[PDB]
Amino acid sequence: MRGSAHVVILGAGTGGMPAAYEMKEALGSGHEVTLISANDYFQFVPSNPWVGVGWKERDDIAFPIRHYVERKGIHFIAQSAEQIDAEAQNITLADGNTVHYDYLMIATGPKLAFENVPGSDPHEGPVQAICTVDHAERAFAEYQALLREPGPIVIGAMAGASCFGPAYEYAMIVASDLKKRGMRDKIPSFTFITSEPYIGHLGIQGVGDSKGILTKGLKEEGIEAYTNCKVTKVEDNKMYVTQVDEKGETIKEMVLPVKFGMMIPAFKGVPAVAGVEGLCNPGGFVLVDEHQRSKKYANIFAAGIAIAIPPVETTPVPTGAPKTGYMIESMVSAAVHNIKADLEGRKGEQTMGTWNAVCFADMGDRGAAFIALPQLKPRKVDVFAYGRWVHLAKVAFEKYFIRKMKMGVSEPFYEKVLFKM
Amino acid sequence: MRGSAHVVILGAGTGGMPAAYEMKEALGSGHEVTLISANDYFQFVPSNPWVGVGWKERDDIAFPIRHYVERKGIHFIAQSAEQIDAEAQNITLADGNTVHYDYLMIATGPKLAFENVPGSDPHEGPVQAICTVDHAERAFAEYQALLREPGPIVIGAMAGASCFGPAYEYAMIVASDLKKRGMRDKIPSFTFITSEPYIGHLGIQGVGDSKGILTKGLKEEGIEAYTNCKVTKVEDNKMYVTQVDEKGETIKEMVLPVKFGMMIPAFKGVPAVAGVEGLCNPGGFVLVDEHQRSKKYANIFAAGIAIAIPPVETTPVPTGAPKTGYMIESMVSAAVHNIKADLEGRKGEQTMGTWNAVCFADMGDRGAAFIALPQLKPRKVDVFAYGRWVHLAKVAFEKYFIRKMKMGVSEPFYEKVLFKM
Ligand SMILES: Cc1cc2nc3c(=O)[nH]c(=O)nc-3n(C[C@H](O)[C@H](O)[C@H](O)COP(=O)(O)OP(=O)(O)OC[C@H]3O[C@@H](n4cnc5c(N)ncnc54)[C@H](O)[C@@H]3O)c2cc1C
Ligand SMILES: Cc1cc2nc3c(=O)[nH]c(=O)nc-3n(C[C@H](O)[C@H](O)[C@H](O)COP(=O)(O)OP(=O)(O)OC[C@H]3O[C@@H](n4cnc5c(N)ncnc54)[C@H](O)[C@@H]3O)c2cc1C
Ligand SMILES: CCCCCCCCCCCCO[C@@H]1O[C@H](CO)[C@@H](O[C@H]2O[C@H](CO)[C@@H](O)[C@H](O)[C@H]2O)[C@H](O)[C@H]1O
Ligand SMILES: CCCCCCCCCCCCO[C@@H]1O[C@H](CO)[C@@H](O[C@H]2O[C@H](CO)[C@@H](O)[C@H](O)[C@H]2O)[C@H](O)[C@H]1O
Ligand SMILES: [S]
Ligand SMILES: [S]
Ligand SMILES: [S]
Ligand SMILES: [S]
Ligand SMILES: [S]
Ligand SMILES: [S]
Ligand SMILES: [S]
Ligand SMILES: [S]
Ligand SMILES: [S]
Ligand SMILES: [S]
Repeated sequence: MRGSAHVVILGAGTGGMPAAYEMKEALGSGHEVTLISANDYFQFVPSNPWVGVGWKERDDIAFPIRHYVERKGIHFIAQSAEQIDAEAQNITLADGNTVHYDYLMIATGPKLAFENVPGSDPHEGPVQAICTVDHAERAFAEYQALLREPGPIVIGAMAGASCFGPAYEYAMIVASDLKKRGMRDKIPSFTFITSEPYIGHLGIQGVGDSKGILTKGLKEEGIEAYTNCKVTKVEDNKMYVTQVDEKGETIKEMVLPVKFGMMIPAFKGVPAVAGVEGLCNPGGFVLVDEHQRSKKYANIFAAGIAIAIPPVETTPVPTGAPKTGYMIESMVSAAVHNIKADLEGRKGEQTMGTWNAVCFADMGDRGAAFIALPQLKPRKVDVFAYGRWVHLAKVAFEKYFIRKMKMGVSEPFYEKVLFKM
Repeated sequence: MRGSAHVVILGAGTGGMPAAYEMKEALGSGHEVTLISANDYFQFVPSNPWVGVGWKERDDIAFPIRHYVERKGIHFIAQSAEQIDAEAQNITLADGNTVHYDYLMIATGPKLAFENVPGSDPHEGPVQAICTVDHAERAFAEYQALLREPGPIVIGAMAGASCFGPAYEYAMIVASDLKKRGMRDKIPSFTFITSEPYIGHLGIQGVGDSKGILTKGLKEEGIEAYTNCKVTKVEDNKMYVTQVDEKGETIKEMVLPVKFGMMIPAFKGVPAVAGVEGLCNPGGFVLVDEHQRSKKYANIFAAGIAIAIPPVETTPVPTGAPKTGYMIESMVSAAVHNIKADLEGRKGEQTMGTWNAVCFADMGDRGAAFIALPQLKPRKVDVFAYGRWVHLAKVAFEKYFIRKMKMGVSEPFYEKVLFKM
């Protein structure tokens, strides 16, 4: 209000949850912090591929938000925003209620654009998805139906996708789970389809020897792999794939039967955010400046997958670069600090810093991880690692992050890196 | 050098010339400022369409650089950079000589991408260009050859172009010049082809009533107009045009004979800059941050058409947004201030400010001008004006800008706006 600003945070995910705590901590008792989110529970997204092969249960990676944020003085509304009026600064919720804000922080993550590919929606076909825990449980269910009645497998990533790690990870743990059940030899074919220009491109033009190691890993497991692919439609339990060459010209078309399938979809901005005029690029991602502030509305900030990051490369089949957890945190921190300063007559000069991608994938007893920065080669850090220690690190970090979402966050969030001192 | 940094400015155009003066002024006698440019003369680019119909002479809009910058202590090298080594911080010139720098400011403007359209190069066909004074003189020459032997005219802008004003302006003054010579009725057809989704889109989704007024202006002059066009090739004195619809689907193909033609080309980054690894987007435009600093090299800055600005809209046929003079100046000012601060232990926090487009077109006794900001609608200023006063303003500003390039620049460059006090 007129002297004690009301700060609304939209989306209680990887960026939104900590943003609510950090926001509340920074603003203190004199300001209202409201967290709005479509679900009443928080999920740890990087654990979803394991849920999708049944190595993890929902109960292990998700929990109810309300008590933990409210014990902190944050108001929680478990409702989806349907409309945003930036002029009037009102948010219309699904139930019709409206919420007013003085500052909006948008952390709504991705809309899964199943509509780019007719038939590709998990509910209308064999092609599943593992990005949300609801979808991963459903993926597991179809996985069990493959066990009872074996048929061809197709795993991969769609045109326009930006999140390739999980596709490779899921392909590997499925192959692995098939072996551990002695069922692997029952599979007619096992294909990996990706829009990447080559295996291990990962949306980032490769990191370390990702090409060689992912290539060998796929061959090792008897998975046939195709790149520069776009799926045009899913129909009659068949995936229609077009493969192009360096200059976008078609070099073949394939029709693949699928009994069990998982393709990572392209991400768009959610409709409520994409619907705000002049706020977003054509993909529905919020245009912001270095400080996380909307270019159009000075009291709207944004962070996480929700924001637009300009492409630095152009591939035969459209692909995007990933937005990963450490960079999301830096964006969150910057947005909070800069809002706090708006409330105190300063201009917040904090930025998210250097673009970077960090990803960790657990395969069982060991994992793979990479770090790349900045976005364009030649990089200052370009490492791809595999080992048992990646597994331990993933396990520890999940445990840590979830504990922090329950206990609360101050916080220069990543001093997990005090394992030096 | 080790304590008195050497600042090189690449490109002596609308942004580069003032950047050299402002740089020298800000750094004083203790630092070396070198200006490198492919031509030994400065040209006033906005005057080129008039040169292309013969209303202006080269001698009126261009002048030799050397004396004016050297009398200011700036070193001038009238040589084109062929290669840039960002690691070693050396620039290789056309003649083989190399120049070392501690800070590089890149202001090289556009490469005219005639190669996007086979046959479209001015030297290999009837399709001319008016972006450089050399090309506009050549355009005028072909214009006189049309006078002696009348045939079809085709004026417009290519796919990927970002500079539409001048196409409309040139079409109008040609029509006008035809009338004043009583030759207008000798023309079989007069076609206007543009990649814009509609007339008066101007790369900026329209400004004021540009649609209605440009539409009417073209009809008024008997010019037939097509939008959503891309020229695929120029061959045998014929332009091959494909017109698409809202979803990129072809709704017709045309083969147009041309006796006289002028299409604005798509712009790319020049090869020396585009060739620096990791410096540029796929178009060869320098990736910079709000402060004009290269994202990859902390001692490389950039300004003007040379820098990359992310798209905010997506059209059926690829088009770009314009980079116009006031915004270029703001970029220049920011880059200079921020370099000066790098030389003094500070961090320069200056930015170019709000995106904006300002364009003035003289038609003879009157002109048209527009101002739009910021880039995305709804805007804070969205005006399209026509009148005799636009003409006077254009004339005055040309006179002013050229005088300033000769006398020198301090300078919060635009206080021409003191016509209020
Ligand atoms: C399968 C998978 C694996 C990943 N693995 C890694 C990894 O290993 N390491 C890493 O660093 N990152 C990884 N990522 C990438 C990234 O870190 C995650 O996607 C992360 O969850 C993104 O955080 P976010 O806050 O932007 O979006 P999210 O975590 O998706 O949060 C968005 C929230 O907004 C809510 N929401 C959506 N629409 C509305 C609405 N209209 N109104 C109200 N609320 C709404 C959603 O319910 C959700 O809670 C992974 C991504 C996925 C999909
Ligand atoms: C026809 C036309 C009309 C325009 N009308 C308007 C208008 O009315 N108002 C407005 O505000 N703007 C207008 N513009 C847009 C814009 O202001 C101009 O294009 C402006 O000149 C851009 O300035 P710049 O410094 O980035 O590039 P330029 O002015 O093109 O300068 C680039 C310089 O770099 C040099 N160079 C190129 N390569 C090398 C190399 N390898 N080594 C060394 N030097 C090199 C070139 O010789 C040139 O001198 C117009 C543009 C054009 C083409
Ligand atoms: C995190 C995002 C990346 C994508 C997600 C995960 C993709 C799946 C990875 C599959 C890799 C499988 O292939 C595996 O690779 C490494 C080679 O580097 C081999 O391992 C080799 O290097 C490792 C160390 O890095 C040594 O400990 C080992 O002694 C050596 O054999 C394994 O013997 C091989 O089995
Ligand atoms: C600067 C970038 C924009 C593109 C470059 C230039 C494009 C060419 C412009 C062609 C316009 C010709 O059409 C011209 O438009 C205006 C209408 O607004 C009319 O003019 C009308 O409005 C003006 C004021 O704005 C009045 O002074 C006038 O009394 C009235 O008739 C002219 O009678 C008409 O002849
Ligand atoms: S999903
Ligand atoms: S990802
Ligand atoms: S990833
Ligand atoms: S973007
Ligand atoms: S690299
Ligand atoms: S040109
Ligand atoms: S332009
Ligand atoms: S323009
Ligand atoms: S860009
Ligand atoms: S607007």
